Amino acid sequence: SRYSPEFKDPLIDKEYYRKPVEELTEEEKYVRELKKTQLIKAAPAGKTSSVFEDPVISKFTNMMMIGGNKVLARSLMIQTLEAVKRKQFEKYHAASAEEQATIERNPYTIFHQALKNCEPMIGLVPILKGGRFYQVPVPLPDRRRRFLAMKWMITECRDKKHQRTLMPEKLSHKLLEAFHNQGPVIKRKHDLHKMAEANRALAHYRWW
RNA sequence: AGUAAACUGAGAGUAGAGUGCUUAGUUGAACAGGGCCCUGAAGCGCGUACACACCGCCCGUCACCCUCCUCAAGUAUACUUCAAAGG
Ligand SMILES: [K+]
Ligand SMILES: [Mg+2]
Repeated sequence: SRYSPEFKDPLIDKEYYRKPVEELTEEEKYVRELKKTQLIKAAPAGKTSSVFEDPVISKFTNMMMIGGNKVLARSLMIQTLEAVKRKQFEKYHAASAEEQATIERNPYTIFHQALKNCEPMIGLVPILKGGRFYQVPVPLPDRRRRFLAMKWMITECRDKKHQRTLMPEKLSHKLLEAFHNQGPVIKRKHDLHKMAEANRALAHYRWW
């Protein structure tokens, strides 16, 4: 790293800095006075103070990026969000008043809940015992659960089954299925859970 | 981590010649959390028939061979004893 270890990570929250001083705890006050004496890294070119900034979508965009082409990756993301919004508006317009209440038209809400539905609660770790590898059910950390949901979604959309279907069309369709607890990505989560339940007796092989 | 990845120039050398080499720049990620289970390191121990130093050393049969010895049906040769006796 070109930054020395002293450099601290920039905090980019408008509301944090505007917080009234009176509400600050004694520890919080110390943290603020200390920061004034500390070197800070230049803010990266990705995250900003914009009210429209979504960290999860930014991470998903980077996972889609190929060869540093963030412009193309970002184009695919915004096309997907627009495609989802247009599909829900069509479904909303063709629905009855009672049905219209239950139709979600916010693409960010759909994107967040579709990925949450794909997150696996339990994982499998290969453990070598007596020269034989065993798939052992293990608890997954929160970061790994979220990462796996995104990787499965992107891997599914990149699968060759989809013939001459552009990514925004494929991704929007898959996100809407997962939002409704359907589709192959949800099936991949269920398979992992079923495999871990079958191997529940091997859980003792784990030593942590 | 301006790393990987992708993309774009230049240079060395030739008369000419590389999909090679050297080098400048552009866009620009993901994971970094657990573990000692597998490999390896350090500290402190233990063991050791190794010192060419475990790619070490080393045991037995089988095969092949030289010397010596033992057992052994017979057969052959030499050697010891008889009188230190009795009628
Ligand atoms: K031998
Ligand atoms: Mg050996």
